[PDB]
Amino acid sequence: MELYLDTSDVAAVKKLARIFPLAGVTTNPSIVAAGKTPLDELLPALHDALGGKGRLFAQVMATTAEGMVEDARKLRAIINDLVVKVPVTVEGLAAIKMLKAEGIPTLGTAVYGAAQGMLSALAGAEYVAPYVNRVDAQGGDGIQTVIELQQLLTLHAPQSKVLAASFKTPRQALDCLLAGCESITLPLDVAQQFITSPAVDAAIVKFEQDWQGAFGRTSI
Amino acid sequence: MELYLDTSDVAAVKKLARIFPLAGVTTNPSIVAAGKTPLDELLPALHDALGGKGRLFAQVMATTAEGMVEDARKLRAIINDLVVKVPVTVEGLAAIKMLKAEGIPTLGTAVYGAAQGMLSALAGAEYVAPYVNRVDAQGGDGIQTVIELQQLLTLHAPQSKVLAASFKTPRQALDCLLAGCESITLPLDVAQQFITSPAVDAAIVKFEQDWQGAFGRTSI
Amino acid sequence: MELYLDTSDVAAVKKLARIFPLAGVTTNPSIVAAGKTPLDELLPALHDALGGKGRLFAQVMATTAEGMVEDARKLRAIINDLVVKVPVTVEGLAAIKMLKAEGIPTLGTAVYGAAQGMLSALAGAEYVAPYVNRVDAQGGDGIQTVIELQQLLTLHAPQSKVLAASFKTPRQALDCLLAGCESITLPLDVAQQFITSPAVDAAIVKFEQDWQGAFGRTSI
Amino acid sequence: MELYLDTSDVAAVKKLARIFPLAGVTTNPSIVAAGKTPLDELLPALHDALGGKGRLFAQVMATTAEGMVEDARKLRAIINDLVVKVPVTVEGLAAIKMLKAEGIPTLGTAVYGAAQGMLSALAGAEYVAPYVNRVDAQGGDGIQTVIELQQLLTLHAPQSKVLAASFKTPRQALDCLLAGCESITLPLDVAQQFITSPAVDAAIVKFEQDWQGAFGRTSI
Amino acid sequence: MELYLDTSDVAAVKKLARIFPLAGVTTNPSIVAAGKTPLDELLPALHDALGGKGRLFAQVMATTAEGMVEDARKLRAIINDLVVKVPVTVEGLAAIKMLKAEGIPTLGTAVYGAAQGMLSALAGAEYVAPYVNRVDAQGGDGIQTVIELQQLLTLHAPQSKVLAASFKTPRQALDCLLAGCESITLPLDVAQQFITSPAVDAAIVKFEQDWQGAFGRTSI
Amino acid sequence: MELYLDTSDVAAVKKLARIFPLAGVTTNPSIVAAGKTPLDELLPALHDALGGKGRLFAQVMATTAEGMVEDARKLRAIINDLVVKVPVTVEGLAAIKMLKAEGIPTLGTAVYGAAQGMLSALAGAEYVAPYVNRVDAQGGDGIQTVIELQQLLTLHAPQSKVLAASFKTPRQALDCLLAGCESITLPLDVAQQFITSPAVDAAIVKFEQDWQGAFGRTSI
Amino acid sequence: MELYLDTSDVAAVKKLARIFPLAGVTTNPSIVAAGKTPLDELLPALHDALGGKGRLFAQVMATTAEGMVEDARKLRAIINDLVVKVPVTVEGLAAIKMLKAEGIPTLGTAVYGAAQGMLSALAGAEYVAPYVNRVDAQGGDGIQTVIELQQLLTLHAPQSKVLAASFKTPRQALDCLLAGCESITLPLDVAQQFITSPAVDAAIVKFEQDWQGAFGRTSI
Amino acid sequence: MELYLDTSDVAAVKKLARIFPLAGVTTNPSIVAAGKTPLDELLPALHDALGGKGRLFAQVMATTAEGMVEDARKLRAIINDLVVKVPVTVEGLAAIKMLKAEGIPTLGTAVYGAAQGMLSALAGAEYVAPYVNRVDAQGGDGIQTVIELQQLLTLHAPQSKVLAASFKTPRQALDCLLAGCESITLPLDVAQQFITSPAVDAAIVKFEQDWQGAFGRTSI
Amino acid sequence: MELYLDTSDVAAVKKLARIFPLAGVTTNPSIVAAGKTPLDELLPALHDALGGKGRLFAQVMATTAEGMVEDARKLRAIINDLVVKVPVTVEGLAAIKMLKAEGIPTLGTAVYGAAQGMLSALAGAEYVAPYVNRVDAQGGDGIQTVIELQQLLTLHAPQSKVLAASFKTPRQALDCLLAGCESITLPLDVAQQFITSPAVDAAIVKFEQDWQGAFGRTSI
Repeated sequence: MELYLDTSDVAAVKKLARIFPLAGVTTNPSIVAAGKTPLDELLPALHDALGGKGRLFAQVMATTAEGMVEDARKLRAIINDLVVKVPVTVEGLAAIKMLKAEGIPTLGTAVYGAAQGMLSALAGAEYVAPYVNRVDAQGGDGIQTVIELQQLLTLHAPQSKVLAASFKTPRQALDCLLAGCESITLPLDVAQQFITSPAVDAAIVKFEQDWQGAFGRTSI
Repeated sequence: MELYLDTSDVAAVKKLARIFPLAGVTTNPSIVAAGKTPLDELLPALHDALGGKGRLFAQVMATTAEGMVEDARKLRAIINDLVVKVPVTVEGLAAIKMLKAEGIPTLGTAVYGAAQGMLSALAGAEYVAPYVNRVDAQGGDGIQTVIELQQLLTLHAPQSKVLAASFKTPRQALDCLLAGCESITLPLDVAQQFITSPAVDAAIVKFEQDWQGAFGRTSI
Repeated sequence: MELYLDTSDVAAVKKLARIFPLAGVTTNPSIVAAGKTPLDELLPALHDALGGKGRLFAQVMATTAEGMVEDARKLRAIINDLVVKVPVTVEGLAAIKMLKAEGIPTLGTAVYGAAQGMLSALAGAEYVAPYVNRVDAQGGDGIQTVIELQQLLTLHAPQSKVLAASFKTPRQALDCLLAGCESITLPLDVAQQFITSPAVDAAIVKFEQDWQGAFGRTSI
Repeated sequence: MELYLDTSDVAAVKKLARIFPLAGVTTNPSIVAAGKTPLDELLPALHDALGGKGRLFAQVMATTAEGMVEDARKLRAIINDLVVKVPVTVEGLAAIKMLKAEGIPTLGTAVYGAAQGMLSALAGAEYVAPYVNRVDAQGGDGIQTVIELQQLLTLHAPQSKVLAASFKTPRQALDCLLAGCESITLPLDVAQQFITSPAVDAAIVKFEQDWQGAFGRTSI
Repeated sequence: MELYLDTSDVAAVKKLARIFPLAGVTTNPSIVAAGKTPLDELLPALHDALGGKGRLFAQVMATTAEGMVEDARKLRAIINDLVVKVPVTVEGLAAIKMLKAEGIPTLGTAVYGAAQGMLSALAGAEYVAPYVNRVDAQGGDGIQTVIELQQLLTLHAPQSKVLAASFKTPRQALDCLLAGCESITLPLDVAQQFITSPAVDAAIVKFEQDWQGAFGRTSI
Repeated sequence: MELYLDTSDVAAVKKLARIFPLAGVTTNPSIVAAGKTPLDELLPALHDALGGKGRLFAQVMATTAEGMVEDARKLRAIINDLVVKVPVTVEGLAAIKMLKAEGIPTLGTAVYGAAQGMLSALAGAEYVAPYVNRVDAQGGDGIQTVIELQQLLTLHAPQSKVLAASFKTPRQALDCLLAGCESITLPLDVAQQFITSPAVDAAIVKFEQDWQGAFGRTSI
Repeated sequence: MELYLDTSDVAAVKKLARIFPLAGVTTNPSIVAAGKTPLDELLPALHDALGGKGRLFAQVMATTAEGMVEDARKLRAIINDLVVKVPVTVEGLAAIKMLKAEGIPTLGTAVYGAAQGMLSALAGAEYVAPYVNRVDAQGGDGIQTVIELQQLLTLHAPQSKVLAASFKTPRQALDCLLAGCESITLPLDVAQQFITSPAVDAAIVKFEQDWQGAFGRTSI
Repeated sequence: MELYLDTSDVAAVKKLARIFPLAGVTTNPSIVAAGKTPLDELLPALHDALGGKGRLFAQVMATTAEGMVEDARKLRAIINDLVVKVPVTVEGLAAIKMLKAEGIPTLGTAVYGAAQGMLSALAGAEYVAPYVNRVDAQGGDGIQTVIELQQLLTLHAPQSKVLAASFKTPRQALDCLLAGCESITLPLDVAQQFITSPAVDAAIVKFEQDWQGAFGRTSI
Repeated sequence: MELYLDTSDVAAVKKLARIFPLAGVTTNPSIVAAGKTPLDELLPALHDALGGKGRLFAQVMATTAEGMVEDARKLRAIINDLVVKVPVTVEGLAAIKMLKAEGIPTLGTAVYGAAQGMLSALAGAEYVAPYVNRVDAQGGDGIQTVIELQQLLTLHAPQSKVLAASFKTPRQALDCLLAGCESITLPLDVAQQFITSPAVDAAIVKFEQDWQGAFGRTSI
């Protein structure tokens, strides 16, 4: 399993990198924009925050296949372990094919349907990123879309992975993991919710009280 | 997965060949008739449009097995590596057996039922093409027919593939791919609908807006 | 059950009114445009084609609730038995509420999700029209959307009906009827596919041959 | 439940009328042709064979709606209370509407699909007859068609009944009855198989043997 | 619910009549033979064993419908609350119809299939008795047969009841009751197994021990 | 259906009251705090924003039952149509009983499990509010919790309603509505997402373009 | 997959051997009798009709195990590639064991239950032939029996194959193939129904018309 | 598959050993008692009845582990291929561990629940024998118990087999075999029922009559 | 499978170690407290009670990652084959990573949700212990949490095992084992319930009696 954070918050990555077993960080244009730091600075900072390891993802902005290939080269020049995110559009599919021929790894992003996602894998994308919450938000069934996508890759493009993205609640991310997605990228709030629990905290308090009751101390 | 277009539109094939990872082009008599170009012109033009590679399919017209074998030879003389489509009828089954012995690859076409389709595979067809929408349109269940056919081939003729055909909506094609079909042929309209999305377009607009807001341009 | 045709083709309505038990005709802005005939001419012509009876639907064009109410009154002034189609948007929902207060019947249209649909019913729409094929075409599950919508209306707004729309194959329409939709509108092509079948034609030919064999005529 | 025989064999009807609780007899053109007896003789002979009661069904032969209406009149003159079978075609639907207005009961016959069958009920048919075995024989799913049709009638035309027809095995007829069909018509062979059983015969032999062993006779 | 014992053991009936809420006793020719007491003696003895109440069942032995009607009259003359068991055969169905006309209540017995059973209800039988264990014993699915039969009566003959019979294990009888059978007849061994339990006995022993431990007595 | 907003944002309620068919507004202590307006001002302001109608909900703050009853009376006096939210704790249940006897309507809030929810209804609560997203966020299954709660109320307290609350995505709210919840309260973000759609927006654009094409204007 | 015909009709075998990929022909005592030709003439004639190849099956007639072994040797002396059908009875199972020891291949026939079938496989039969339609006809569920039998062989005797037999409709045979039977024997009527379809015929007519329309001939 | 008889009836074993492919015979204390022959005579007699081969099972009688080990050694010395049945109790589990360490094969018997059964396998038992009918008879679900036991062994102790025991009807035994049990022991009555059938008998009669009809004899 | 006891009751462990095939003993702070014996004395006593073998588990008490590492080393210093239980919190996950690097085996404890559990495995924990009954007791679904966890480990962290913990009834433990947990820890009461049964006791009593009746003794 590859666990990613979906963020441009370098300090938060550093903090969480000692907690979670992170595979790296994913970005998208909005996430990059929120942090107000250009990629030529952000990407090496994230690399450092991870402990000088991990895989980064960053997205092309161009609207032609040729322009997207140019963007991909620029991104790959910034840092070594970098997968290029390409929106799965007409021009984006064409770009994914060209990038396959050139040996630049890609992720098919902005996926709102299973067939669209499968096409990006067949075209050469190593990862396919459905926008789970966006599908939920717009009156669809994001988890069903993930289940279908994962089925398509398993059947038809088994070397490609689902990288599930776009979460507002832990349950969405859990459901993606149960569907078999081999990679996932979490926003910071959902990531933290996985490891915050009133039930767990209460269990620990009770253990401490019992221990103190028996031994007159809270330590071994 | 082998992804085909179901078309005689040479210019459309050239355009989409740089977008999709195409395995080739399928034709049938109505499709060839629509484009008004005879096979001896059309098939080389398709081969060219694909980039001088790919797998073409064309259908016999004769009604006797011996006639169908003669047609198969004529078609193979036009395209030496073409796969010959044979309707799965009494004489069509007889022809498929003869063509197996002769070493000419076949597809069993005009399949409206699973058992009919299985029989064509057992006779030697490398592909079996159910007419999904035609079964749907005539008050049956095209997807159920495909599921059954796929089950039969998996159980009883695993060297043969389903090449699902006849589509009016992306959902039909998606369902066939979910059912495990190892090949599919799409009409131009359905193919384009897979990679056309208001939701995807809006996501990209938003990414551009957010990028511009931060950095004053929509280029990397 | 209310069976509608989804068309501006007056002659085809007259032809099919004899065959189907039609409740009326639905239109939308594209359908009206395709027919080239403005509503003040079209709607009376449809009324006549139906045999001077039936229910007609036509859609507002304005983008503000006030403007939509003005359109509704205009539309109602053309034709007595007219239900006004209102797009289920922010301003559309506002208009549906106002039209309920005024006692003008409405249909909530351009529905791509069940919750959106249900909201239009709660706001006062007598009908809710999911765009089945458009949901299918954009990588969703139009039939699942219809099942959900119908469930919501049955549970929460049982005085409102689904009027299923947007079809490319009989199977979609069949699946909507099986889901319990109490009204449906068919394009001409799908409507005619319901009632023309090679299997049925062949059965009737066989009957005629057997009758001729025994009695030496094909008539009673 | 209304149980019919599907036959032109007058002597067989008389025999089975004392065994089964028959509601009447259905015919179709092939069945009438098989017995070589014209309708004006056959239908009164059937009515007699049933005990001068019961409901008879016979099919029109004309191909225009007006012709079918004329046939219906002719059939009703032979048997005043007969139910007229009309193939569910374009002209057949038109005829069913006309016959509804005239007050002549109809059955919509030659139904190979659920939606086709539903349309006949909505047009006025009191019964709808799917051809179960014919759908089975042609690579479909007859029982699934019946289940769908029954669902449609229950939802959308509950005053109309399914009269399931066309059987090669008791299992098909059983499945139709389990599906909720409120009427059925059996060929003689299937009907007799329901009430013929090696297991039942052996049970009775054993009862007789046991009785004789104790009491020295096989009479009460 | 009507709970019957399937026996000719008068003393056992008396014993169990104060334990179970019995509706009566069923017999068949083998059961009668085992007890070596003719019906003219057995039936009044059973009536007495029940406490001078309850419903009895006894089976005809004749092989013609006319003979079965004669037997039925003889049986009804023996005792008032008597339902006549008729094997569901060709002649048995004919007899059931005649007995309906004459107002003598019947049960359709020796039922090994759902359709056969349903026919006996339609013919007039108030009860239908499938031979559950016999169907199981001969490589069928007795419980499935009961489920199907109960479905047929519920749908098609709701005034008739299933009287489930022929048991070797409580689980069979339980499964019949869960399927909705409104009457059942138990052999003595299975009846007793329902109310014999090592777990129950152990629970009671433990209650007694606890009580003695607290109060020094085993009584209130 | 009763549709609430879950907010203290008076201006936002005023805006959305003309869009949605609101039953009223729910508050909780955090939501009230975020607005920084005390209830004795907020509740009349919300009443007015709704159009001087609707039902408001507010939560007690005391931790003893007697304290909670005092809170209840105080809240009721601020505005007529006011249902008192009581946390389903030990003291909360005691307070709900007391409030039933006084005839003050209550809602049992802070529900994280079905049995807890049911108990509040049995004690007299008219509504029970599961915290769907909170259950999801802490590693449980919020929707399953709602399904079970709804089942318990339908079986055991059918006079009580589920008022589903706590949402981060439209899909959660939809799933609650599908589960049968007869009331729901939405945060502003989720409410707005129900009626925001790129697909709907694009549909309306296309209509406008088609209309303009035919008629030379975008109005009727 | 092994596809057999179940027939004694030599000319029909020769005709169909050209069309189907036949593994051989099965016979039973009734089939042989119907053809009027004794086995010592029939079996060589079938061999020739198949093209001097294929596997033949014929059934013993004796009622003792010793007699069945004598029949098997006689049958094997007629034809080299011959599998001896043995009824799965007490003496049949004894014979199957003896024939295994002698190295004569067997098929366990007249199977009406899964356990009975499995026993024949365990005793040494290479094939087990359930009588699908006979189970259906006598009020059972022949397909359920086949599913169970196939499960038993897969689990407990995987070297043995189901050879599904006894068919009145294509659907039964289809369902057996879907259940995973690795061999099947078809009567002539059902075999031919698989490969003749009004829908298929109509498709090929349309192709021919469209081709003629464009190219002014119906040939390539 | 290992097929056992559950009996002490030597003559019956001799008879059935030539019919069924037996793996051997199981005994228990009650079955041994019923035969009134001590094990030191019975076990060699059974060995001979099987043909001087096969695997025998016999149960310890001691109630301490040490006692049970002594019983085990004694049983093993009577006959080579002997598996020792040990009741899965507190002392039985202890004995099973000890017998594993000594290399004496065991079966864990008197199993009435899946977890109990699993524990015996983990302790070293090669077989685990659930008492299917006893669980059924005491108001539980024997087949479900077997399904769960089989699941536990497959997951957690795959070297161990279920040896399903305790049967009153063929259906119980069939259901165990369908659940995957790799061994089974049948009482004589149930064993015989597997291979007794009125339907099979009637099939063979009909064959004989048809053969006689054509050929003037009942032999080949 | 690894079977543990969840206890600090040294004498009970010694007693049960000869009955069950134990892998060792688990403790937690409450269980240790309950025994009133410090770890430095308890853990060697438990080692001895197991027979000087097996694996022990004990929990850290510190709240920082650095403190938890210090505790881990302290615990390893007491007992050789000891796995350190670490609560799956923020600091716990950090500690699990550190302990993985150092090669000290860990178990991720206090797991109330599947994703939380999976994270601990990904961080390096060899075992993950969901608190089954604690989840059940707080209104969740402990078994569903275990099913989800086991799926997550199987898919995403197959080297890690579920060690199911926290039981009030055998059914919970059984359900965890059915879910495929590869290790489990039982409290004493549940462990003993698995292997004590009135039904089993009664069976053995009846065996003894039958044996007595035949052989005039209860022993082999």
